[PDB]
Amino acid sequence: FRHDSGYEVHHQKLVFFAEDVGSNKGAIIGLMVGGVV
Amino acid sequence: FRHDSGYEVHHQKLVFFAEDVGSNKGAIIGLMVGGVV
Amino acid sequence: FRHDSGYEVHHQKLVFFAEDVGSNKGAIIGLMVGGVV
Amino acid sequence: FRHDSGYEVHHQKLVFFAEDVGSNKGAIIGLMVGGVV
Amino acid sequence: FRHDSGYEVHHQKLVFFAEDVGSNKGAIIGLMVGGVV
Amino acid sequence: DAEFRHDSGYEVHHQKLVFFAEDVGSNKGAIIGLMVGGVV
Amino acid sequence: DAEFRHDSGYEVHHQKLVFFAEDVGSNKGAIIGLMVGGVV
Amino acid sequence: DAEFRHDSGYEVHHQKLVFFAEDVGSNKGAIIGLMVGGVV
Amino acid sequence: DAEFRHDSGYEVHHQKLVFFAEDVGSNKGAIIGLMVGGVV
Amino acid sequence: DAEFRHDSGYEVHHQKLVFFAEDVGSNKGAIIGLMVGGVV
Repeated sequence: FRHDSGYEVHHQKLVFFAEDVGSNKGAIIGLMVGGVV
Repeated sequence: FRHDSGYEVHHQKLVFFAEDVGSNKGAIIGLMVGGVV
Repeated sequence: FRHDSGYEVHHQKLVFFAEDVGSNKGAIIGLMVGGVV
Repeated sequence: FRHDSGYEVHHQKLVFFAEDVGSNKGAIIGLMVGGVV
Repeated sequence: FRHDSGYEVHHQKLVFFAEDVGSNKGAIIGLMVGGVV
Repeated sequence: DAEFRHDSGYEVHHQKLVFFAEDVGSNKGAIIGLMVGGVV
Repeated sequence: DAEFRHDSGYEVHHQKLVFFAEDVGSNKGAIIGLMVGGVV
Repeated sequence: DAEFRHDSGYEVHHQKLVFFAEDVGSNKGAIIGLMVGGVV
Repeated sequence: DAEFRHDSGYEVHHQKLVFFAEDVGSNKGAIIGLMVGGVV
Repeated sequence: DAEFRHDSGYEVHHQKLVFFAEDVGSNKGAIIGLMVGGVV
């Protein structure tokens, strides 16, 4: 009985919370997985 | 009985909290996974 | 019975909290995983 | 019974708290995992 | 029964707290894991 | 790792409550929104 | 690692409560929003 | 590592409460928002 | 390492409370927001 | 290392409270926001 697995990445938990009450703000990003702008 | 796994990264917990009451702010990022701008 | 795993990184807990009441601030970042700007 | 693991990094706990009431501040960073700017 | 692990870094606890009431401050960093600027 | 959390607003491992109410008296008048184990 | 947290607003390992109420008296009048184990 | 935290607003390992209330008297009048184990 | 923290606002390993209330008297009048183990 | 912290606002290893209240007297009038083990 061998698992025999060269790379294991069992879990990850990522929580992003962004809140903006912001006004009159302009910004170019190319990519935002989670962005508030 | 052998697990036999060359790389193991069992867990990670990442929590990002961003709050902005900010106004009149402009900024270019190329990438923000979690950004408030 | 052998686990036999060359690299082990069992856990990590990262908590980032950013709050900005800030106004009239402009800044270029290329990447912010968690940013408030 | 042998664990047999060449590198072990069992845990880490990182907590970053940034609060800014700051205004009229502009700064270029290239990367901020946790930044307030 | 042998653990047999060449490098062990069992734990670390890092807490960073940054608060800025600061205004009219501009600064370039390239990287801030935790920065307030 | 194993993390066990128990939250109880109120927990009792063991409890005994005894309430005894005797009324010997005619003509009491009362208004009660909620009476538990209550004698007028 | 194993982390155990118990939170209880109120915990009792063991409790005994005894309430005895005797009324010997005619003509009392009362208004009670909530009466538990209560004698008028 | 193993971390154990117990938080209890109120904890009792053991408690005994005895409340005895006797009324010998006619014509008392009362208003009580909450009466527990209470005799008018 | 093992870290044990107990926080209790109020802890009692053992407690005995005895409250005795006797009223011998007609015509008392009272307003009580909360009466526990209370005799008018 | 092992670190043990107990915090209790109030701790009692053992306590006995006895309250005795006798009223022999007609016509007392009172207003009490909270009466515990109290005789009017």
